[PDB]
Amino acid sequence: GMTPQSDTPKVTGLKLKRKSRQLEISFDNGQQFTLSCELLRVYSPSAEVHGHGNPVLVTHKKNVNINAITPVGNYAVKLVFDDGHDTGLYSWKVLYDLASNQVDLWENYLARLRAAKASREPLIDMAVKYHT
Repeated sequence: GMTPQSDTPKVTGLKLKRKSRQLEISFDNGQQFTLSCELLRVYSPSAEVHGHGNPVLVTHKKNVNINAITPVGNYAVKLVFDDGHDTGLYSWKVLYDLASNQVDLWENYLARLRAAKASREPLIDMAVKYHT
């Protein structure tokens, strides 16, 4: 159906935790979350589509990290990857859309991986939940 008006909140905090390969976000509305650096790079806002499409089917990474944050257009950030990818872009919508679905859309990779015969690089996490 018709698209939204991009009335998303605007990010007013960004923090890292290389300890556990994660990144933290705050908005100016009284919300925060944390996302996996693995998820960030697989679930790019485009990859090898056409500019603006869904991303490709990707494997885990090994021990990705962030090396800098640099804003763009006052409304998005570059999140330069020490794994060797200093060129990507993150609009505020995208990061919330990941965060609010960071479970179902993660389960996606573990499933499609095996149906796809792709790789499985070293990826540990420690924040697992088991409800519903």
